[PDB]
Amino acid sequence: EIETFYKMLTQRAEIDRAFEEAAGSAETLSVERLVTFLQHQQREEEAGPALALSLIERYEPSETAKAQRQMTKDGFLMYLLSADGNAFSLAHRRVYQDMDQPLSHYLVSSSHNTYLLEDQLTGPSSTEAYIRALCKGCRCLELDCWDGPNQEPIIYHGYTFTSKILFCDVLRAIRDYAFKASPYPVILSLENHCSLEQQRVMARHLRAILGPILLDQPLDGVTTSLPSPEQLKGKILLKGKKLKLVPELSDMIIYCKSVHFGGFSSPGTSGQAFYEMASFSESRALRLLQESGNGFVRHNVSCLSRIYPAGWRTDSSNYSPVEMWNGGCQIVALNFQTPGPEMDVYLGCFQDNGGCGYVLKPAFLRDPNTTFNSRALTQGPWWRPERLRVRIISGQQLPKVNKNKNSIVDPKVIVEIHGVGRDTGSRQTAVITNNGFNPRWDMEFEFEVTVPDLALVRFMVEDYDSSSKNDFIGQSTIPWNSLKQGYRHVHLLSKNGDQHPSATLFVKISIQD
Ligand SMILES: [La+3]
Ligand SMILES: [La+3]
Ligand SMILES: [La+3]
Ligand SMILES: [La+3]
Repeated sequence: EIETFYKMLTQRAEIDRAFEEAAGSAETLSVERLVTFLQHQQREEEAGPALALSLIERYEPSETAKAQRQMTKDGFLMYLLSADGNAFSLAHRRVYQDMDQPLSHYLVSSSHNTYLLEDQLTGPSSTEAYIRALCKGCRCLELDCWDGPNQEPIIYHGYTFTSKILFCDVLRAIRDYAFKASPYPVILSLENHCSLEQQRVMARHLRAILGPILLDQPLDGVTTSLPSPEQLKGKILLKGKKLKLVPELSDMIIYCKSVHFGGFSSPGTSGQAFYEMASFSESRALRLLQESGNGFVRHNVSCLSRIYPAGWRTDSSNYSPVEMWNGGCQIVALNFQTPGPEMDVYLGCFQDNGGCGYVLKPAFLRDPNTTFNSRALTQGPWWRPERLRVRIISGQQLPKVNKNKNSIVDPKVIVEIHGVGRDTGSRQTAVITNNGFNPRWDMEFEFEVTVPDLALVRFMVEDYDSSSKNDFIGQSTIPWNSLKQGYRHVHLLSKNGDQHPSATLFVKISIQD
C-alpha cells in the first residue's frame, strides 16, 4: 500500500503512455528510439544522436542506462519537465536575434509612469518601482520631473496625490540596475516640469550619476538611421524635448527628441526624422490604426513610436499591447506594477530573445514598402496559415492559492490565441473538481492562425467558483515562434510573473501548415 500510495500519488499514466509509445515493448529508450521520438513527436529540427545523447547525459538518472546510452521512464519524465521539455523554447531564452538593426526595428520593453507602485491618483511612488521594472527586463522607463524642496527635483505624478521621490535617488537605482537583466540600451523618458534652475540640477545629476553610461553624443557614423541595440549596448539614452528648456538637458537628447505627432509621409518630409519620437495615447493609437494602419506601420519602420495608457486608467489597469505591436509600435508602455493578462502577454513577448528587452520585429514590419495592415489582411508574406492543435492533458501541483487550508482547487484551463484580430480566439476545458495535484483533462483544441508571426499562445489556469469570480491559479504566454512541439510541460507563473517551481501543465502541441 505504501509503495502503492507513495508511487500512485506519484503516478502519471499520460507519461506512462507517452513512454510506452516511444519505447514500445522495451523498458528503455535506446538512442535510436529517442531520436525517433525527438523527430516524430517533439519535432526537433536538430534531432539526431547528438541531441539524444545530450538529453540522456543531462537527464537520465540511471547510471546503467546513462552509461549504456539509454533513457528510462524516469529520465523521460525529467527531460519532459526540464528546460528542454519546456513548451517555451529553451533556444529562445538566450539572445539569438539580430541585434544590429535600428532601434525602430525591435519591440522594446517599456513601462509607464515607472515610478508608481499602485494607482495614478494617490498611491505611492518609489525607486523600488524602477528596480522591479528593470529586473523584469524593462528597457524604457518614465520619469516625471517636478521642482522639489532644496533645489532637488522630485518625481511624482503631476497634479495628483501620488507620493514623491527624488530624481537623484531614482538615477542611482537606475544606474545600479539598468543592466542586471540585459546589456542592451535603457531609454529614460523625461517629462520635464522643472524650473530652469532645477533642470540644471537634473543635468548635473544625470552626468554625475550616470557618468559614462549616459549617451551624450551621437555615435560615429550614426547618421541616417537610429543606432542598433548593439551599437548602444551598455548605454542609457534620454528621450525628451529638445531646443523653457536649458541647454544642459536639451543637449543630452540625442536620438529621441519628443515630438508631436505630425502625420505619416516619408519622402524626406512630414513623417518625423529617425531621431524624432512621437507618443500616442491608447485611444489615438487605436484610431490611427483604425484609419491609417499601413501608414503607421510604414511609419514605425524607421521611427520609434510610444503608446501609453488612456487617462481614464487611473487604476493603473493596462491595455492590450498586441494591438499596438500589430502596427509595429515599439515603445508600448504599460503599467508594470499591474498584474493581468496584459502584463502576462507583455512579459511573455519579452521572455523571447533572451529577455534582453529588444525583440526583432517580423520582416514585413521592417519593410518600408509594406502593404501590411493587420486590420485589412491581404496576401503577403505575413499570410501563412497554420493549424495549431493543443491537447491539455493534465496538470501537476497547481498552486493552491487563496484559502489557507479549507478547500481544494477546482481547476479548468483556458487557451487563448493573441495576435491579429482574425486570429484571436479562446477555448476552455471542463472543470475538474477538487484536484490541483494532478487534474487530468485530456482535452484538445484547434486553432487556425493566419499571421503566426504576430501571435502568442496563452495558457491560463483558473479555480472555478460557482458563487464567485474564478480565482487565477497560474498562467504562461508563449510567442508563436517559441512554442515547442510534442509533449511538453507548461511552467505556470503567478499573477506577479513569478515562477511556480512545481506547477505545470502537461500538453501536446502540434503545428501543421
Ligand atoms: La508621465
Ligand atoms: La473545491
Ligand atoms: La473552487
Ligand atoms: La476559490
